Amino acid sequence: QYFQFYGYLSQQQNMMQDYVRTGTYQRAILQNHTDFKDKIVLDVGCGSGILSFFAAQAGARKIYAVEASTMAQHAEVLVKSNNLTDRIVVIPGKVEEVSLPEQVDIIISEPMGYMLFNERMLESYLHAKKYLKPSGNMFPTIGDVHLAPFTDEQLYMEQFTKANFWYQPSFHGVDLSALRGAAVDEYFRQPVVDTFDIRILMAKSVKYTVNFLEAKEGDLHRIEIPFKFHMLHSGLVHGLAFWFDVAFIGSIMTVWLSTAPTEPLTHWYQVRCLFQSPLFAKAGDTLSGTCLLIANKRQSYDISIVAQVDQTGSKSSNLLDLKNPFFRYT
Amino acid sequence: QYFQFYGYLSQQQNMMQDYVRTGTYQRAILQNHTDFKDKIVLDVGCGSGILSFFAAQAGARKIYAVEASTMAQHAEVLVKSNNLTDRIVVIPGKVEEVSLPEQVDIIISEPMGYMLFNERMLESYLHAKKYLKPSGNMFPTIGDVHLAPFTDEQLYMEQFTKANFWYQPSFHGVDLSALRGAAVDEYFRQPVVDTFDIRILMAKSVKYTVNFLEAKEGDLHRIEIPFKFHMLHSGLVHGLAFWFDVAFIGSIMTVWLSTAPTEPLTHWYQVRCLFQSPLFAKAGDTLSGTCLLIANKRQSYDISIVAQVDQTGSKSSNLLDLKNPFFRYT
Amino acid sequence: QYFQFYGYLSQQQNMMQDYVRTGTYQRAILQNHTDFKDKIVLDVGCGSGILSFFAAQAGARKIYAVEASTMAQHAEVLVKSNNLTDRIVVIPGKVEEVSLPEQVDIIISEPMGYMLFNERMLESYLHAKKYLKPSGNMFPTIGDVHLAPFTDEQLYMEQFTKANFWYQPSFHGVDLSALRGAAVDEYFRQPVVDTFDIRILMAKSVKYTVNFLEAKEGDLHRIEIPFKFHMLHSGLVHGLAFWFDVAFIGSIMTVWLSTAPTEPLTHWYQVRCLFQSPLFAKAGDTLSGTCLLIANKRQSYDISIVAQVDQTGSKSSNLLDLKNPFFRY
Amino acid sequence: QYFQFYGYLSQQQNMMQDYVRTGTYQRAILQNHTDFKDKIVLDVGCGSGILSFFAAQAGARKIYAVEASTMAQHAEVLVKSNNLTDRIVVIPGKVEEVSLPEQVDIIISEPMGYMLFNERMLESYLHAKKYLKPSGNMFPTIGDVHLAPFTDEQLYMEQFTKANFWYQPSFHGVDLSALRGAAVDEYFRQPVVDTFDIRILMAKSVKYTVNFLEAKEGDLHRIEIPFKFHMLHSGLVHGLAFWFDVAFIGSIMTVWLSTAPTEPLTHWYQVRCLFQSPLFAKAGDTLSGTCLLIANKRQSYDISIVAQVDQTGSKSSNLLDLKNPFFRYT
Amino acid sequence: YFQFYGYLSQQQNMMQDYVRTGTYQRAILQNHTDFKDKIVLDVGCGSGILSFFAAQAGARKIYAVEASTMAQHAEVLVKSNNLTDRIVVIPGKVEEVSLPEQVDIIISEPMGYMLFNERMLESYLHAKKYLKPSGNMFPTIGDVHLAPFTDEQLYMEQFTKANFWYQPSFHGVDLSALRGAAVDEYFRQPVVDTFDIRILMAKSVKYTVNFLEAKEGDLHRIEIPFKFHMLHSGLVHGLAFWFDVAFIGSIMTVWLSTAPTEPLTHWYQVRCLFQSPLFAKAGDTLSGTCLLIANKRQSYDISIVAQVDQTGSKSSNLLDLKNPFFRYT
Amino acid sequence: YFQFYGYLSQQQNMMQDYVRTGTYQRAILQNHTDFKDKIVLDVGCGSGILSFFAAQAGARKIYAVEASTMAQHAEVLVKSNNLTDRIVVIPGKVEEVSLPEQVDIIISEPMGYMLFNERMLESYLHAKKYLKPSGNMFPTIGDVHLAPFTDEQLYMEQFTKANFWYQPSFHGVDLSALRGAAVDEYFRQPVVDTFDIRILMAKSVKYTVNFLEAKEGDLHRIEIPFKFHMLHSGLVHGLAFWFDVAFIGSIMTVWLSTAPTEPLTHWYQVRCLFQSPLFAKAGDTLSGTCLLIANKRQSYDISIVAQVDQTGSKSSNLLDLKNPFFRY
Ligand SMILES: Nc1ncnc2c1ncn2[C@@H]1O[C@H](C[C@H](CC[C@H](N)C(=O)NCCc2ccc(O)cc2)CNCc2ccccc2)[C@@H](O)[C@H]1O
Repeated sequence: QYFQFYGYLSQQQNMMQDYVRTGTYQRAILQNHTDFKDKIVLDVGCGSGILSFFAAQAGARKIYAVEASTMAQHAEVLVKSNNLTDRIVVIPGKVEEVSLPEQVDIIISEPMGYMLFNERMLESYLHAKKYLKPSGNMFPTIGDVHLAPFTDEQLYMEQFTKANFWYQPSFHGVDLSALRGAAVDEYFRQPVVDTFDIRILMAKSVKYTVNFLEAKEGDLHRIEIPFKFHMLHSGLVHGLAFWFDVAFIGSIMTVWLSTAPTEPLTHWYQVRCLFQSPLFAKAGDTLSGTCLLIANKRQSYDISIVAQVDQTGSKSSNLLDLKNPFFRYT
Repeated sequence: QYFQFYGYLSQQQNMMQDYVRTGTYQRAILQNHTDFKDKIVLDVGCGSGILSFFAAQAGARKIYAVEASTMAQHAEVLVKSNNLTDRIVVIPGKVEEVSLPEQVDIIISEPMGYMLFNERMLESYLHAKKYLKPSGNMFPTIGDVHLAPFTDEQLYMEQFTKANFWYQPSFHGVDLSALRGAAVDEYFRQPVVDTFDIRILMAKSVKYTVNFLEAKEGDLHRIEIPFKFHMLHSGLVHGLAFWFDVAFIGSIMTVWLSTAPTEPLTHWYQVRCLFQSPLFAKAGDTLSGTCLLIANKRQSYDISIVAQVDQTGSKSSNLLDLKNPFFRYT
Repeated sequence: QYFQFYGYLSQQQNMMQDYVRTGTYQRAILQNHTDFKDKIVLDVGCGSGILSFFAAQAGARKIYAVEASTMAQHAEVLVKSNNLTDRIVVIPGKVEEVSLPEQVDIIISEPMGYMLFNERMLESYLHAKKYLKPSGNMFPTIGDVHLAPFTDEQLYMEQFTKANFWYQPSFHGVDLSALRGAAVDEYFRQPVVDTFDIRILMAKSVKYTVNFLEAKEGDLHRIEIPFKFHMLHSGLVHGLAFWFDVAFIGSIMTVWLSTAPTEPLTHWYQVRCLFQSPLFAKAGDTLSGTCLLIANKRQSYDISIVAQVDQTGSKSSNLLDLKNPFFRY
Repeated sequence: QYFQFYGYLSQQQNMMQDYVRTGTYQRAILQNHTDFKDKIVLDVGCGSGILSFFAAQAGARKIYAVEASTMAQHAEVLVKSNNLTDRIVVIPGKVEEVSLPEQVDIIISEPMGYMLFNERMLESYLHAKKYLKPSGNMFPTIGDVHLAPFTDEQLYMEQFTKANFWYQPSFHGVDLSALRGAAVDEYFRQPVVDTFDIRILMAKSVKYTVNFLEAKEGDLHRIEIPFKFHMLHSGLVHGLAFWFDVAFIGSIMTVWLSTAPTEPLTHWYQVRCLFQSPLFAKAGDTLSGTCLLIANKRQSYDISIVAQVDQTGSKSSNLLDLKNPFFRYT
Repeated sequence: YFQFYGYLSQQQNMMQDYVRTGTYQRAILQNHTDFKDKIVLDVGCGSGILSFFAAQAGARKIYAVEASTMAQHAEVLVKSNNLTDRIVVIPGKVEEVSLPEQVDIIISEPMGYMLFNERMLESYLHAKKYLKPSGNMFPTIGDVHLAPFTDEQLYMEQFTKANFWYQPSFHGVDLSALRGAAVDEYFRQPVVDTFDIRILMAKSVKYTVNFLEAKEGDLHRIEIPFKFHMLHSGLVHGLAFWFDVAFIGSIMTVWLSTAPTEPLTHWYQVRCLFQSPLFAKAGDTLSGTCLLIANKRQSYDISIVAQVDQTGSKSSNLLDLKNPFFRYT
Repeated sequence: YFQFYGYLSQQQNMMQDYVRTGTYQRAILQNHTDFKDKIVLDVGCGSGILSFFAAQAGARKIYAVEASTMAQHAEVLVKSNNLTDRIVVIPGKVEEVSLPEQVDIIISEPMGYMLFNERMLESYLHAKKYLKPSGNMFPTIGDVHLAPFTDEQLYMEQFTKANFWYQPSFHGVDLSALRGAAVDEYFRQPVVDTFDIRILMAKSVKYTVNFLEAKEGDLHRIEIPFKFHMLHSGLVHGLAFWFDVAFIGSIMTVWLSTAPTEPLTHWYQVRCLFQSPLFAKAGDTLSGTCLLIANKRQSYDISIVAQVDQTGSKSSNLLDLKNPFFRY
């Protein structure tokens, strides 16, 4: 069901129209030509092949382009029509289940999901290091998740407006009221995907770093992100906002791709997890806690956020379902 | 304070734009020309004087046009510009307080309000019979208020949609939830003024008649309307719908002005009093009870509607303030 | 995985907002009170349980409300909070797998999908007849699929315009052109879910009836619909439009729920399947061919349409995937 | 019986949906926490109590929340349900008549009406300084009215289109013409409440400041606003536009709430006073005069505007009734 | 006028009056002996439709005359329908062209608004120079009807529109001085639309023209006296006009009526408003004259003078039939 | 021809374009030193609105020429606004009357659909025989803009609307022989209405007429070359037209635009279809010419020809601007 989605050219078209992402990848690869020139490359989850073509443009000798959806057939068509069949080898299948005839010098991929970790494609990316030669590189090389507390009364009250549909005593004779709390909980469990004005942020971001050269596939099963924010503004904290940056650390240039709200919009937007019970904070208070991601059987994570205002002892605890994201952007 | 808003020509313009009303009054008067020809007329609440002009067109000898608001000054200007100062005498003040130099053959007025009785102007109209000669007439002569049970899921649910604004636990940090019930109650206490399709009615209307020629002021202080509806459709009864007809019973013809939902729309629309607890009825059931209007000090009535489905014993008891209608029409 | 979608109250809220559908069902049930009064009822795929509450309003003795998704848990909460545990028993699971304690007098459901047959829920509905007493009834009792030829130059050309991205000869140094034909093919294979003005229909519709009391589950594995349209307007025929009507044939009255473009809009909208290549026809001409639906493993059908103008003999076909509809509304 | 309509939760809900207003008040209070922390506070015309709740969020020891309408009963319910009985005391009645057992450190209120002064609530706000310590503050602290000449052909001509309803010689046989000029005068006497594009303003605004810490209740009975505009565009001046800003001058930050047409729209919109006789001005001309506001018994003001182009001597004098605004925004 | 008639989009619009076309067909077909083997002149044939009806009734020769370039399209239609032996299209004005042969019957649709507009009836009468002794004419006679009406909404509309000019500063310009002239202009326009018969205040009066007897010159000055017996009281806002024609064949008489009690035609009905309305009591008498004088622009200058005999109130009105207001929507 | 302009109802309708009226008033009032104590000529004044604006800017004297019986209403307005000294109404066509004084500036609204319809620009230019060598014209220049568009619905309507003519037995008559001619007729109608800018497939090309420099005879034959760089792939169904004018004063230049990106005016925009649509890919070039030849009926015969340069594919049409189709 995950991979069927990706078999449609309508879907590929949509994915290729992120010009920030595509330009940044092309630059990371082309400006680090000595990391590709005459090298063996693995492209994990190539779709229609775009990153593999960039690797070929940078002079790679062979690129193994692995794709688990029927999009592999279309990649094969483009490889031939662009006269690169000697240089890009399309491999249908999951990177966990295919065979490479050869170890590689560098792995390239776009494994980032919403909040960095959605899709659990980072685990596939890390799994693929079994094909990596000693002292081989990975593009992207490291990933930083950023989180910061926000206030947004409008977003917060939206959840109740929607749930209150159920708070009526005679819907064609039926009293729906008993489901209102369940509706509220469900909406608050959905991470909210859209952008926002940076003015809603109440403290400087905290980060959590994954070095993909060092990290092990298993490490991503249980991710514990601690935080201690020093509040720069007084107000109601309605949740945490998330974005991420990744770096392509080449031998010539380090290139960054950012999905920060201070940067041009990408197809990852930003993500906000709401607290059903908001926390009041004054300037100078400290908002501490932990965000815990546990991998689930649906290409996703269960999210647990507990935060407290240290100076008052008010706590808020929040469970979210990263497999039911709410796409709010317009 | 009550008559202030009637002093404005913008408001007079709006009232004159009901062409169903204006045209029906003109027909009733002109077609009953022998009821006006060389007679003395009293116009109760003449506004800018339009009904008095109609009486004049039908050949009245003299018309005393009584007006409580500053609109009286504007009527006097129209009378003069229409070269009728000899035949229409504008008397500023309440019909209960002014003096007429003589008795009249016929009284004409537009005393009907929402649900017929709102404004308590019917009492002013009846009071004015102290000026009426024996066997004089009144136009309108009788009025029939009709009530029928309706179903309307959208209108009913709208009340909770609006009250649920208060059902939120952190409106800028404030828990508003405790006011939800009071907000619901307030909305249901407002009779709804708008129109509707006749297919929402669930039984044939019951009526209650006032003969303006025989009735006295005292009969309008406590208005008791029993009802027994034979339900023609099964479903949820959300309230009673109200409209009214008046007849101008002249010597030549009887002309009706109807505000029913089967008839062209007037500025009275129709009125619906909702039940906060709807009643389930099957076709063939009997919905019985009492609509009781008690006159109050704000030119209106305290409404009490008590209804029950006889076969099931489910009951609904409802209090409404006709002083504060919700104008819903768009 | 399929049923996970249905477990969300947001989705249920969206579904409940089809007031044409809900009001018609309530009417069908309440006006046919003798088909429910003191009867045993099966509600197939009850969601939050609304149809079951209607059967209870009509006086049913006992209603078994079967729901495959976790929405069953919410249905249960509503039955308890509405003081109806006496009369409605919620059974979590598919209707094909659960056990009921007794046979029933009437089955009620909303098994219709896009183009009537999508979801293959009609099969689950027919399957539920193993619980039905002899001379028991079903609500809906019959369903008619309707098809008619349409002209819509905007819709047809969109299929190519949407593929324009693929013409790029240098998308960051990559020629995408070789995939443009495939993008176009893919788009043409999507049935189009939206509504339209009836002025685009070039002939009175042809129908196909499924009688839910007579039909067997297996009859819906291969559905063959022939047509011969008599054209009432001249023009280009870009494809076939589909909608459906169901009838609740009660002892007291027959109530119809229609999704025709002449009736108020429902959450099923209407569906249009394009021909690869449009066909010209003049008023008075006839258009004939067949529509074949074959059930697949993804809760849907492969649709084959072949049609021709009888006079000129212009031929067009298409093979569409009802599992990948385009929601154009 | 001015306060009747404020006792309705439906009215309170409408008022509470001005999010610019609510957010700006909360920010002003929370960022100036030291002006509230452990202090005594008076809230004048608290309605449902929202500002009192913000003052409690900022750490106030005791808040006296005064409210003249039956909304006072609903505030008391919110105080109980938000667990603040020990800190917020609701006092039903007019601030001019109630007893307070204690002097206060700060007064908070939303006394502003259309054109700043409508409602005459500013007088009540100033009246309440009898409770304010000499060291105390008021939120808001100052208010600035801004006025500027505008051109708007469509607005100007609409008044005549409306009045021309009366310019007809046989409305069911009646010549209505003699009322046309009175209708025109009536429409021009109504200040227009709605918004507009700033491109209609023909000169930079002039302002008139009221310092709520300095002013006396009595200074608001007669308000004389002199103006002199240096015209920046040639054209016809159809009247004066008005808006207002208030500043909350805290010991920590000064926060502004603006109702300017360059700013996000509030429930005060902007107000335009039309000239029945427009004034022609060239760029570089000076348009001078006075706007005089005289308080009246209807909780409003009689407005007099006298304007001249200094270079040509072309004059315009206009009288308006702020008690009868026309709400044009749709 | 003839430029306008040259367009096929205009022809299409003209041909879509089904009441008119059907009635002309029944008149011609049902009087088949009036046509069977006869010589026909068709005055102003357009694309030729009436000539085709005459052929269908078995006429031997039909001379179809048309002044616009639509005559070229009529020629095409005749050839394509293989009727060149029996229908001869002659391009030009019937006044000026040549016919080889005298004819048994003339057919035409010479009726305009209020019957007389276009003055095409003078071309129809002029054509009789080609008519044999004992020849016929379809239509044979025409009746115009007039009746007083009351319509507050229509009346007041004229002032609402004219009151645009009643303002003292339209971008600095006082427009007021033109309000009276605008009012007069609107009241000079006959109003083309339909209405409910309940607005009529007296039984109609009629004026008849016998096309067999009448000469071209009889229509330069048309004087229509009237005396109405007012059946209802109210304000008389003007006169409503309509017409009937009869086709008097030897087998049957067929009527085409444009009355407000009859199915709508493309002529609708016409109302001439009175700027000063007249108050009438039931039983009063409204008398006066409607006078039509021919003008250079294919039309008439209209004068209506009316008074209520019992009160002496008079209303005098001038109208321009060359600038009708098409109000029908 | 001018008869329909004689009616106040038609003048009311024209006065309701507030974008037009406001822009002209701004042009004039902001350039007050161009009018102050000057002599002005107003070509086709109608009820006289622009002449009043020149008066507001302080003009000494304004000659307002009007060819229809609207001239009588203008003189009424002039007199009622107490301006009979300053504004002189001259009934007649400006080409058929003499004026008593040279002028410092000519004001007019000579633009028609596609800028040129009505041929009133020739009248505007003709009036330059009274303009002093140093004088100005308001508007001073006019740019007609064209761009290729895609609109399959508009294309198909030309055929659909002719379906009436297919019928082989309309009351026993076969109409089929006329359907072709019916289609050709609809095709020759330029289409007046508005549309979404998203239908445009390339950036516009312009053709400028400078009113200070042009001669009347220059407008008898107008050739407009174009080369479009296509920004989108797909079918080109025709060319869209609109126009801008500039009032180039000594103080400010004010533009009045009828573009589909601007608020709608009573000129709307105009579209002319090709008989057959052309396919082009993004990056292709679409080149051709629009040729306008003035005709006897105050209009133009329009010839449009286009080709895709990379493929040699061609279409064209010949349109009649005297018979536009008002679609809006
Ligand atoms: N002297 C007084 N003493 C006590 N109690 C008073 C006094 N004067 C006014 N009270 C009360 O005070 C309240 C009005 C407060 C202020 C209303 C404010 N001036 C406003 O929005 N004016 C524009 C809307 C409008 C109003 C009237 C009108 O004719 C036209 C337009 C509400 N503040 C607190 C607040 C803040 C945010 C959200 C909601 C509320 C009412 O409840 C009055 O009963």
